Amino acid sequence: VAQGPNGRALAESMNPDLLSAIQQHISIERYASVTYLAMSIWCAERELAGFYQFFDGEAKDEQSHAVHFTQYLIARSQSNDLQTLDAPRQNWDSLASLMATAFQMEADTTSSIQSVYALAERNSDTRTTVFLDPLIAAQIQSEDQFAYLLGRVKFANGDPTALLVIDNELRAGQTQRG
Amino acid sequence: VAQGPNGRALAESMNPDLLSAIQQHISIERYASVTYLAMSIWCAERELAGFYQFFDGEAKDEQSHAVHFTQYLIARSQSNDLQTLDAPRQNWDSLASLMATAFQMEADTTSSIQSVYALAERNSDTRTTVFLDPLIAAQIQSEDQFAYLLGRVKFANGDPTALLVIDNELRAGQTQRG
Amino acid sequence: VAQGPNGRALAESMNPDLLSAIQQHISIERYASVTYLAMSIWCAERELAGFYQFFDGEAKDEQSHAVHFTQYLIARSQSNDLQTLDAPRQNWDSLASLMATAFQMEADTTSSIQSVYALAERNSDTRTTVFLDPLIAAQIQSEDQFAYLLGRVKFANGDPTALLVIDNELRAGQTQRG
Amino acid sequence: VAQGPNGRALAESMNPDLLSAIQQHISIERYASVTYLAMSIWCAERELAGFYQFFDGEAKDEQSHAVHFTQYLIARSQSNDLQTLDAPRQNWDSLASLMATAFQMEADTTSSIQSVYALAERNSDTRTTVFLDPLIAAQIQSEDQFAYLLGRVKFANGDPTALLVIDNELRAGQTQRG
Ligand SMILES: [Cl-]
Ligand SMILES: [Cl-]
Ligand SMILES: [Cl-]
Ligand SMILES: [Cl-]
Ligand SMILES: [Cl-]
Ligand SMILES: [Cl-]
Ligand SMILES: [Cl-]
Ligand SMILES: [Cl-]
Ligand SMILES: [Fe+3]
Ligand SMILES: [Fe+3]
Ligand SMILES: [Fe+3]
Ligand SMILES: [Fe+3]
Ligand SMILES: [Fe+3]
Ligand SMILES: [Fe+3]
Ligand SMILES: [Fe+3]
Ligand SMILES: [Fe+3]
Ligand SMILES: [Fe+3]
Ligand code: NA
Ligand code: NA
Ligand code: NA
Ligand code: NA
Repeated sequence: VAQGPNGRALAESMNPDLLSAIQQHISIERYASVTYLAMSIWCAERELAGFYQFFDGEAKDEQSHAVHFTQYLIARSQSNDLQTLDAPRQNWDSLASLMATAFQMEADTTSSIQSVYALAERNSDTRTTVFLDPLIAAQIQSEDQFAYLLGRVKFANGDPTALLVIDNELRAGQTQRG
Repeated sequence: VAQGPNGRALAESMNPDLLSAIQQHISIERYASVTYLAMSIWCAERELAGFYQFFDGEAKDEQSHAVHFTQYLIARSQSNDLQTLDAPRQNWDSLASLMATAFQMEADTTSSIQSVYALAERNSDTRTTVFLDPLIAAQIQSEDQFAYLLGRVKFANGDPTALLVIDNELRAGQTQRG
Repeated sequence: VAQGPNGRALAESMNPDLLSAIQQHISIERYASVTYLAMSIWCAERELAGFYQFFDGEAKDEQSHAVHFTQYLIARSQSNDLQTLDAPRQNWDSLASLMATAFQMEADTTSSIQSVYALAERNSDTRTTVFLDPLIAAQIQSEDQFAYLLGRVKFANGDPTALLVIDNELRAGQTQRG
Repeated sequence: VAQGPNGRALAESMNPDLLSAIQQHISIERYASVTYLAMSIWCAERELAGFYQFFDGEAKDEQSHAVHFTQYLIARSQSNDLQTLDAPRQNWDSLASLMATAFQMEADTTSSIQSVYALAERNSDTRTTVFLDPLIAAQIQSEDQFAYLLGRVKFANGDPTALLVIDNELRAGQTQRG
């Protein structure tokens, strides 16, 4: 039995380029987390309590995704390399602009997973594609959800009354088409 | 064993300037109470039932704070001196203006506590600073809450539709960021 | 009513040096979080599942502390400034060495709070000292706990048998003197 | 409607090389089963009751996997061909050596699935890749688990005291990092 780079027994070696791609993706998940924290704060500063609660939870969930990836590297006997984390964006001129950035963040998270996926396929790493499959499925749901929240906020067309109604929807947990 | 000014056994004497400051602060709490009663009436007169219910409860809570201070003076064997109470402000041109006065009242209540606190520290009265600590903590929460209600009302920008939505939030007990 | 730097109604202005100190402390909490994540991974890589579970939870708790501070700045109508986050330490020669770093991290977290506390006192910011008081109390408990875990691991004196026993204690939730 | 090789209605023909690969893989699952039975006996002979119970269950689970594959061939209207089964390895000089063989058996089971998977992809057999996906996911978990048990036994470094502690973990059902 061979030992993997992290010292554990090695079921199958991993291409170093794929390993690097996964380590970078963990940073993307962590960056999504702190981005959603910054968004939660921006909303709290404007008394948009439902949006604050929503993004506070999204921040925690993205962190959980990052940890989920660290556990996969452990399971593959690969080294983790937790990286320096950039500061998030923190300023927006409107809730619609914030929601556009949020949607882009979600879509960019999927693109990162897709890039890891393509590298795993090039390397015939079926463990990794199988690991990623349910994460892509979750991303479809999150993209659908963020398109819903962004589209609903855009429909409000900057009317504070409409934004208060939507804020109350989010506080109540009404965050998807359902 | 010595007797304190109110006749009870005296654990430790209190500086008369500090005593006067606490008696004055009790009046501030009582004045906040009747101010919130006046605000509850103003809201009721305009059918803002959720704001009426909110301020009706705040009036009762501020009175409870006043009584809490009277009990501390009893516990310190100090005399209470219930003072003449000014009439509250009773007229506002808008709910936003009323909420600004409410926020100021809350902040001024904290300033009064802070002034008592500084005098207690100058007099090395650790019982009093310890007594006040949780009241300051409660004030932070109340200031955060009143900034939320004021900011949400200002966001409404005088639109009756938005103010009805917020009124219904308060009736439902949705009075904080959460 | 004045507006604070984050746009909300301002109960009382905050010294910019104190604000900067709180923003820096939030980074310390976030850095403790990612440090404990790195420690959880190191333990998982060596099959120390109880230590992995312990530090996984500590990472989540430190993040919660960071968010708690961001909410205080919101409550004070002060701007948040989420900073770039350094990469954590990730390599240790032994569990005893890891636990020494963990204890130091906990003690350094308290020192950071103490530094903010002293600045608040210099500025007569009683809201901030009151906010910090229960966090210092929690730090005493965490320092006591980490001294217990470190001391118990050192008592094991590198014997794998003893470290397996302690690992099982942590998995069972036996993490303090009790 | 066409009839498949096993006589049932045929949804889509299967490449004979892929069929042979699946039939061979069923033998690999059956061989893993009897290997884990032999390991359970080796442990029972040395009073390692927790390891005996663990491998007794693994033997049953691997047999269930074999049957699961036989049901897939039935579902595809393909013939099953249950093969002669080699005798398992039965002798080891130490528990660490046994656990190394167990880890290798688990990794080799995954390699067999991976080989079937690659053949299905070459043949555009999407039913088979979909069938195998959750089995690969289960293999990741089993490899992580066996790396944990092997690594924990190696950490014991042949100390009977440590091996008794781990034996008791397994008897209690503590068989993974968790
Ligand atoms: Cl908007
Ligand atoms: Cl951006
Ligand atoms: Cl208004
Ligand atoms: Cl006034
Ligand atoms: Cl050690
Ligand atoms: Cl260090
Ligand atoms: Cl051994
Ligand atoms: Cl062998
Ligand atoms: Fe994510
Ligand atoms: Fe996401
Ligand atoms: Fe009060
Ligand atoms: Fe008050
Ligand atoms: Fe206290
Ligand atoms: Fe902390
Ligand atoms: Fe800590
Ligand atoms: Fe199997
Ligand atoms: Fe298996
Ligand atoms: Na409107
Ligand atoms: Na309207
Ligand atoms: Na021992
Ligand atoms: Na021993």
